[PDB]
Amino acid sequence: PEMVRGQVFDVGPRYTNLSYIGEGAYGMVCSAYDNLNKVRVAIKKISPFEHQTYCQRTLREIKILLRFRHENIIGINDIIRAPTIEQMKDVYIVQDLMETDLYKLLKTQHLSNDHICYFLYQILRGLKYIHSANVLHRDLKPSNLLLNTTCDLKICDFGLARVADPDHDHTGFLTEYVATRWYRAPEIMLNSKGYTKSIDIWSVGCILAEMLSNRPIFPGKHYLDQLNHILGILGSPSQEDLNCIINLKARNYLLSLPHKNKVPWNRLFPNADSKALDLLDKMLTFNPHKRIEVEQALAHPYLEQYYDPSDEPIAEAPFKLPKEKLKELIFEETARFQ
Ligand SMILES: NOC[C@H]1O[C@@H](n2cnc3c(N)ncnc32)[C@H](O)[C@@H]1O
Repeated sequence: PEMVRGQVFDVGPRYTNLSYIGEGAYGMVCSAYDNLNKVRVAIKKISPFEHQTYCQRTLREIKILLRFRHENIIGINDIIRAPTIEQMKDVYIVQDLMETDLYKLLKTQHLSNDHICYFLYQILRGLKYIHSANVLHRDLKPSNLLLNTTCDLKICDFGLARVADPDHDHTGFLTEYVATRWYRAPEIMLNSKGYTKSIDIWSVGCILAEMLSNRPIFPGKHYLDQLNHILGILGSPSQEDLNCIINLKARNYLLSLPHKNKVPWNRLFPNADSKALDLLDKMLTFNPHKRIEVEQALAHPYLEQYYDPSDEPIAEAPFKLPKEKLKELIFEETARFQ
């Protein structure tokens, strides 16, 4: 087998001329020439079989991406693995080669307002389809938004995704660990398991703010710091919004804080389009029940140059174990590519 940066990368002979792109916790990413389609592709090596959590996330990613078909969601073109479960140690996911991701782009590039608008449109168009499938992405952030050289945007990494379950969303204070810290909605720390679609809208609002300034809006230094940053900008929640939190530990924590004033969005983002800031405010609303939903966000005036509900498709078929069963499930889910 071919080897890249000291790693077995067993993809031949369809895929040749490999180039290292980036790493993961149990996964290297390379580009490769697809000798059948005569184009360069991205290939992700995944080695999850030693750990049941890894197998969980791998199965979620594969199952969701194989069922979704949308212009703003990365597709799986091919899956490479050994012909038998016994010989299967790694799985390789082949995808369209994307030039960059929004994380890397924001490190060095200022976005025009036209780019911000277009990127946001595409994020929300993809999210409309995800949510229409009753799925929550649950880890939206700039590094999970891939971009090609013409700025087509595709959402990736569904390894943390779940089927929405709003009836079983409530939990206690300071227990929950959903999404990546900077993109985590305030209720995750207060009373929510992150099983409602509003969790993803919050993340999108954080991404929009980061597109406006190239810095994360709520850069909590650790898990407990995150709510400090959110409330330092949004200000103290209203009585009505506190009354919506029945859990006493969560409500009394908020009541224990000194009063904080809202920081106006236009003071934080003095160069931003006022329509963008109006939409930002609606996505970064403290109360998740008052928070804008994805179809309302698409219809917001900021996006009027792009909005077209007939061209914002929804999913046809919404979604309604020891590592050994999970390996067998991954083997079965990848069979169609043999
Ligand atoms: N993904 O995490 C490790 C590295 O792989 C990159 N990547 C993941 N999928 C990719 C894809 N389809 N096309 C191009 N690059 C990709 C990601 O941008 C990061 O730099």
